[PDB]
Amino acid sequence: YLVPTVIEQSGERAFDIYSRLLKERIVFLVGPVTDESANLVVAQLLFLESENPDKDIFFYINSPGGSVTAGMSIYDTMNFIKPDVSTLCLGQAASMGAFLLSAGEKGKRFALPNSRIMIHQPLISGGLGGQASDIEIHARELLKIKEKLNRLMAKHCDRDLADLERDTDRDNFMSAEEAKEYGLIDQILEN
Amino acid sequence: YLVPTVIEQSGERAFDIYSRLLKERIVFLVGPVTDESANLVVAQLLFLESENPDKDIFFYINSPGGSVTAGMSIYDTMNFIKPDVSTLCLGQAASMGAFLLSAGEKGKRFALPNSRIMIHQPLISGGLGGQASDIEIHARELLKIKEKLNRLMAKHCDRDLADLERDTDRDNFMSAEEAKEYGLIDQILEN
Amino acid sequence: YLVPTVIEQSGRGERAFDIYSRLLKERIVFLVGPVTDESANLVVAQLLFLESENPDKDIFFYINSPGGSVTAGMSIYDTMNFIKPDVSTLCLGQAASMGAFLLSAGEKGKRFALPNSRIMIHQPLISGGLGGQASDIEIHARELLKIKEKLNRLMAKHCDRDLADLERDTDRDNFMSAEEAKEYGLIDQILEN
Amino acid sequence: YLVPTVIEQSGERAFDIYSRLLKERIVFLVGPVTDESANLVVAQLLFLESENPDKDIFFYINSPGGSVTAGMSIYDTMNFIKPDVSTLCLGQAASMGAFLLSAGEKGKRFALPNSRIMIHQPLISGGLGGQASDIEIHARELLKIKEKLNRLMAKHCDRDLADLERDTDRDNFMSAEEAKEYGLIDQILEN
Amino acid sequence: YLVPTVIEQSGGERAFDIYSRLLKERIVFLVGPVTDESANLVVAQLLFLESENPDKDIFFYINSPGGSVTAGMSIYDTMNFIKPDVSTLCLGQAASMGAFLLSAGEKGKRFALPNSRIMIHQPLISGGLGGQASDIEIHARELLKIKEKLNRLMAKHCDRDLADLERDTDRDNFMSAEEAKEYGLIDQILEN
Amino acid sequence: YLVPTVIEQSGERAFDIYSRLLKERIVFLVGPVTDESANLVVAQLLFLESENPDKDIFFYINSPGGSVTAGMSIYDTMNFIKPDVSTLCLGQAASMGAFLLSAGEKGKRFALPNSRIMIHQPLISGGLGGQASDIEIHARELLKIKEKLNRLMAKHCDRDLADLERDTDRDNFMSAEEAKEYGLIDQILEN
Amino acid sequence: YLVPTVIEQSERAFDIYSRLLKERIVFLVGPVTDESANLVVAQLLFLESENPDKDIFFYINSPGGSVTAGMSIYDTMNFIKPDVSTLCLGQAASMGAFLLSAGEKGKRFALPNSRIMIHQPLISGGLGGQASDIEIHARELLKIKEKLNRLMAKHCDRDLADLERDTDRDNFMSAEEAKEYGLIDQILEN
Amino acid sequence: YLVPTVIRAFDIYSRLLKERIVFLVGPVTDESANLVVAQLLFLESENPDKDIFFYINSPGGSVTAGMSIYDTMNFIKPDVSTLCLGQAASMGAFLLSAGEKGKRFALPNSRIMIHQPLISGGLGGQASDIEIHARELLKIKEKLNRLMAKHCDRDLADLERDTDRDNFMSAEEAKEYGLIDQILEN
Amino acid sequence: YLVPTVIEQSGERAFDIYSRLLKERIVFLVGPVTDESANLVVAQLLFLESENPDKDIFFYINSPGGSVTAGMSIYDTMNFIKPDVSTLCLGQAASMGAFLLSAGEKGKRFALPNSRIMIHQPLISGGLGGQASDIEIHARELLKIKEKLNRLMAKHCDRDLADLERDTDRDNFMSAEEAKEYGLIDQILEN
Amino acid sequence: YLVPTVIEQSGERAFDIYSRLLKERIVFLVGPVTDESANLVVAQLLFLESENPDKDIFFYINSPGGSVTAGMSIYDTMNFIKPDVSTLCLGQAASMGAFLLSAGEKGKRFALPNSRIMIHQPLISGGLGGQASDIEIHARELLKIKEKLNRLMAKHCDRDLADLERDTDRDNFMSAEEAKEYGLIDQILEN
Repeated sequence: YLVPTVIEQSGERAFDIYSRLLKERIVFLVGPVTDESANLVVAQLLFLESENPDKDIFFYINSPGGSVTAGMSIYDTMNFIKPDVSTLCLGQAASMGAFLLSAGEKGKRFALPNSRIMIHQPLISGGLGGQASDIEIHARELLKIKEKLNRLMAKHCDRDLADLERDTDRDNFMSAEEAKEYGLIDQILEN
Repeated sequence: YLVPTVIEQSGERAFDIYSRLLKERIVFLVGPVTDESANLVVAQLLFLESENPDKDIFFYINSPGGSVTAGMSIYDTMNFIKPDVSTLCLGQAASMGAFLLSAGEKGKRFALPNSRIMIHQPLISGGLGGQASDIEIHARELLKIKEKLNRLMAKHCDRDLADLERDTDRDNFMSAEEAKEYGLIDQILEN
Repeated sequence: YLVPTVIEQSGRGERAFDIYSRLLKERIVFLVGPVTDESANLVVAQLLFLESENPDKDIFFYINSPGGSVTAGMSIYDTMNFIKPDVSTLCLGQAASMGAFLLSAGEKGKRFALPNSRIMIHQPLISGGLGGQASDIEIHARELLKIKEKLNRLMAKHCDRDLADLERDTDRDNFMSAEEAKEYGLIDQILEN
Repeated sequence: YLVPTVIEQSGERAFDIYSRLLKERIVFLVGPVTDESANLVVAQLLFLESENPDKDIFFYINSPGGSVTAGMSIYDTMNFIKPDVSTLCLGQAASMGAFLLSAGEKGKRFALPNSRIMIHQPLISGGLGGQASDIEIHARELLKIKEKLNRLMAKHCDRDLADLERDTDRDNFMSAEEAKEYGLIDQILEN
Repeated sequence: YLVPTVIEQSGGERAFDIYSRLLKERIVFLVGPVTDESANLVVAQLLFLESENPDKDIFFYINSPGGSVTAGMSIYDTMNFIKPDVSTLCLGQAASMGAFLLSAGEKGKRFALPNSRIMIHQPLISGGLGGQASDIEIHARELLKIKEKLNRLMAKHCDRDLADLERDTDRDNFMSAEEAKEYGLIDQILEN
Repeated sequence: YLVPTVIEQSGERAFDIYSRLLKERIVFLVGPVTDESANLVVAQLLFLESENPDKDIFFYINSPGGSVTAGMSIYDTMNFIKPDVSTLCLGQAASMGAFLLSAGEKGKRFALPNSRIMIHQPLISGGLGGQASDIEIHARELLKIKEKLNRLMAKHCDRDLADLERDTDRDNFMSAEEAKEYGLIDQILEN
Repeated sequence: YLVPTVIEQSERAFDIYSRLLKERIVFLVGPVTDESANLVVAQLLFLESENPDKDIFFYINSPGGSVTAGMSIYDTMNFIKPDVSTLCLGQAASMGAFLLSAGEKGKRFALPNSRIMIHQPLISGGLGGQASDIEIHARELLKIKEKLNRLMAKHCDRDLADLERDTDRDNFMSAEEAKEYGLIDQILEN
Repeated sequence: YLVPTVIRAFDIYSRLLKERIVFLVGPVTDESANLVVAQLLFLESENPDKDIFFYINSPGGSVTAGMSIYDTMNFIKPDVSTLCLGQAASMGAFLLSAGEKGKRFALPNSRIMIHQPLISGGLGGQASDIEIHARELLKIKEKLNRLMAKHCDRDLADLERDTDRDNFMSAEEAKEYGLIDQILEN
Repeated sequence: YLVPTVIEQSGERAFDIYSRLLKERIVFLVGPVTDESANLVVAQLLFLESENPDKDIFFYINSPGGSVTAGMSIYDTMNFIKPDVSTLCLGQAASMGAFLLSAGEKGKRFALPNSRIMIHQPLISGGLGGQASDIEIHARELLKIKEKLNRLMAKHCDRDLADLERDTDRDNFMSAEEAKEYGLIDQILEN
Repeated sequence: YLVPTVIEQSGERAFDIYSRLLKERIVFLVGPVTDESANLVVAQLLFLESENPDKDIFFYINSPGGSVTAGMSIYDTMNFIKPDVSTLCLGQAASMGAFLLSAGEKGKRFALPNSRIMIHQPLISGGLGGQASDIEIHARELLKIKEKLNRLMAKHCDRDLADLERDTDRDNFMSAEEAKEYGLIDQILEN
């Protein structure tokens, strides 16, 4: 894709439109969460903290999910850095995208009216081949991740761990209103 | 493709021709609607609101359709931002392209005389594999999307939900005149 | 594979069979591997043939199958229930999915499993793809749910259990030993010697 | 697959089990309807008429559908030959399989209790490439086939053509009881 | 596919595959595409049947989408050469060379079943047209000669003008059994 | 390909050679007509109108054809914008390329002496799969497009619709002289 | 394909091609390959043994094939004592036309709508390797080209110069044109 | 392969079946396992008292397929003697050890390998599905070690150590371990 | 490939080496003639005419051939523009490359001593599939192109059309001396 | 690969390292000889002649061979331009690479001590398919090229044509010392 160039008035500085929005403390997570796309989010979050530790960071999420470890690098960076990270769901926040949406600062988690939010237990975090001993190890690691994600989700949503265990058993699709009632987001934007 | 470079008189500034048209508040949606192409539209819509919240934005659509969630990120951005988003159909506006065309500000939805506008119920928003329980969930989510799109279309067109349910059952191709009579567009441009 | 040839002794002469035709002569029908239109129709052809050879004698239906098509399995199932002779079922190796269904479909009191066999029951997967328009996907989703309910209902009947029990237990792949299948109600006895 | 061999008592004659059942006037249509599988059915129907024109022929159907022209070769052979062709649905009779099921002699069309019968308008009878003139021709031929199949179905079922046009619009799945009520079969066998 | 075996009663018993049994009754099937191999089997059967009985009719059952022109012409010339009349019957479909061979049956003995589909059209590629413009010219000329030959023989079969077949074979011309009868491709439509 | 850089004397400005020719109001349509290549032509046509609404735009066409909807986006832009769009055929103008050639301002449609111009009815505007009902819809849409293109061609050429229907039935190749006599172009350039 | 079985009264059950071989009919159908050519040779040798005096009927429906494979048939036809009559069904192209013309003079036939095509050979094998290897293979192909034109000219009672012109590019002939050319002697009708 | 005919005319494997010799050659599949079962059933009837000779040259295969053989061997009345030719690995070693105690043989240069099972089927889907398949694989692992330990007259703890990774044994080591009873020479 | 950068003394201007040679009025046609490579030649020829209509343009050809329509866009541009286009054969000028070589201004067509020039009738200008009617049309168009190319070649070479028809029947390879004697080039350069 | 950037002291000018070495009149031929890689060498040779017709050009060769026509474009350019072209073998000079090495100015052809020089008759200059008449033509053209290359090699090496015909029959590998004794190079560099 061709990324448009925009001019900032200050003299003038030419930006690509995403660098221009980063200047406004807007970080996008678009598409699958990968090591590379997650590390760019982390780099942007770290950079924005240095620019101004007190101002909010706006983390716009339009993602079907992705790697758990990659999503956790974002998650821990969001919680670590001093400035509040506000999260906004555009289009969809599914799987780790929903996790990172719910991970925003409480009171500053938003969704657009027709966005779709989906929460579910993790799938393969990696293949389970090799010997039964190797398969046992990877099955145990996946269960620990499953419990960790449900526990952190339950914390984000102010719900019991038992509720998240039921609700993430199979793909649980929610409207913005249902996500608000559930506790994944705080507000729904209109204008 | 090689994107031409044009010179803006002000000193001089060299733009690619799409960045030059963005300076005139023209945003293009060309080809399939994807997370990446939809997020560029959103980034441009957000940027243009900041530049001037009062001036109209011109959203030129030549698209066969694409992802619903990606199209909804555009749709909610169009409705959220203060400036009116005028929509123009070039070549075709099909599926989510027709939805976004109809989503323009009422009275400012345009089509060119020989453009083709097609509305239809959604197809797979994602595969339906796994167990019958998973297939049930995805079938239910697709039906909710189907109803949401028909409901929003009916609102755009000032028609009954029952009319959109009939008319989107199978691919419904319309000339610019038929789209105007239907309520998808307001005017047809000639000169 | 090369299927061995065996000689059946009759009066002053010998008939040469492949070993599976020889076992069919003893009223043994094998369902081995996936259930397909072709493998299911051979079972049906054998069941029909055996009923006529002797409507009163039991038929022995040996099952070693991971599952397969529901409609193909239902052609066997309805043939088993229709024909006059009792169809005894035996699980060798495994009876999974429609293989477990056909195992449980044997004549009550004559459903067997070998001691180390594995029996697995679960809700059906795709009976066919769900593409096309949302209207087509709705239709296929509804048909799959009707099949799901039909299979759980027939399973519950076979096992003398409540439909609610089969709905829980077939939600995800439910693996059972021969003893667990006997306690569940899928089989009646476990053979040893 | 290995087709078992069975011995007929008469001296003795060794048959494959399908030739043995043909001796009992049982003809199987299993799997897709193709030129080759349809011509075997025709060859068997012809052969059985010569053996005994007065005795019924039993046509066992377990088929997802197939070619219309191939199915029509069976259909016309069934109607032409003197002996009644009784039809039985095993597992499924879908598309042309349902057509041939309904084409059995009225009063002798059977289904097993858990069989599945599906009727629908035809899909591509052949690709529609080439020039718009060629596409027009193939579209017209497909519509003529569509009307012919609905008309013959309506005749088989003692229903109005308008009913079959509604009901074959999209895949219409029926239980044996629903097929009996519809008019596709006459009886449901149990024992 | 498994081809069933049937038993013929005679003076003893003989076991046939069902197609060899029908050949014994002078029924020759052309099913599926016309290829060198499928066409040569038809020719071998036509030659064999002439020798068995030169006076009795041969019944040539056609269910074919078309195929090679040269392969179809080997059948066509064999049909016309051998003494016994070759009656033709359309089952399912007779398209392209299948329709040609259907129309090539003995006049008065060309049949179709009521719901059969008969399609006539000009030939497509009889072979690729690559190489040099000189080679392409040659193959284009050969294809046009074949086109004219097929329309001329069709017009003869149908008792129509060559000009009519040239119009009607320009694009795929689908006909019901009734339309094929009116056109002149078949003589009768069977019902019972 | 490496696109040469040329220097414009004014100070100096370095252009790629196509941006340099755009500065002279020359727009190229080279190769297949796609959404992307058509939208660049539209962007250039819109840009040139803004630069000078009165001066002619020179639209150089060397194209085998392409998408109808993409070509129609160019076509409607050509007719909409105030400045005359002169069209020149280089090498070939086939299918939608011939349509856009004939769409130039009457009296300003040119071809080079050895160019090749080919007009024909459209092929598939999209596949015709699915159910016979879907195939009927797409066949009807293709016929409407066929009629629309012949009608607009007949208007461009000052011919009867009946003439274009004959002449576009199969690929109709024309020399520049034959295209001039037909009415697709007005003049043939030599020097 | 399923090859029908027929019963010969004498009973003996044959596949229909073995039944026609009993009548001294040998088929060459499809491409000429080492395997299909060797079956023709085996049948020609067998038939000479059964009766050295009776004609053999060699039915040809072939687009062409290998030259060496076709030459094994050709030399067998010329060697064995009984005349080999040749008939063109459908088509006789390339080596198929060569073998058609190779039939006994006066006994080369074609059916009325058959197509006969003669042309210079294409690659008898690839020409890779070094320029020295390419030179060798080019020379061998030219020798084959000359040999085929020379034998064709002999079959047709024409000058070598005529075959060199006429085989330059694919030369398609009707049965009548092949008869006038000299590839066949008669055209059968009934 | 062309299977020789020996003199009624038998193929050489049907001829050896007449001598109560059943071959398991190559991978254990549903189809190859069911032929062994069909042959074992057939031989029991031809003579319930005479030994059956089960010649094994197999790298392993499906557990469920191997268990159909295993249960048939234990069920039928006649003793099933087992002989290792070339190799008996994985389920092939299991079926070798499953022969009648005192009648399990190996040829001198044969190779016998025992190991825990690998995937009995893929582990995709949701973590809940992966948990189920991991549990089923562990139950199979324990069942195989338990039956192996019974065959070998060893503790379950010994088989759990020794099957952790591919454990290759000579015929002598397999005899000392308890997988076979004797080694044939002449 | 990495295209070297060279510095022009004037201040200094950095060019890629091909843009530097374009500044000297040298246009390269290297490799196959395609719509894209032909349009760059046309763009360069048009540009150079504007820079100086009187000075010669040097068109260096090292090409195996390519599309006829693409080559004709170059050919007509060469003949149209006022400045003489001198042509030089480097390595090879085959098929349309030989045509464009011979198309240079008479007296200014050059070849290097060990260059190879090959002339031949065209091959497929496009596939010949579809119906015999479509194949007839494409065969006729190819023959018209064949005659046009031989006629223009004969004009370039001052030979009879009959000579070019013989000589282009099969690939006709010529040394620079043979091409000079034939009439394809005027001179052979040495130093 | 990332091509390093180096700074030239003059103010400062940043070059990629190959453009920097071109400034020193060093032209590299690395890897296979293709139309594109050969034309860059030609462009560089032409450029360097213009910069200084009298100074030597250093042509560094590390090439396994390639196209003959492409190599001949270099060869004729080397011989045409006024400045001597010195050639140096690095790593290897095989096939046309050895030809171009031997083509350097007599007395200025160099090789590094452990370089490998291989001479051989050409392979396929293009495939030999089609008809025996086409194969004859291509075989004749290949033989003419073979003779031309041996003749030019013999001239370069001051040997008889008969010697090169023997020695190029099969791949003839030479050390730098053997190439010097043969006559392919004049000197071997050490320090």
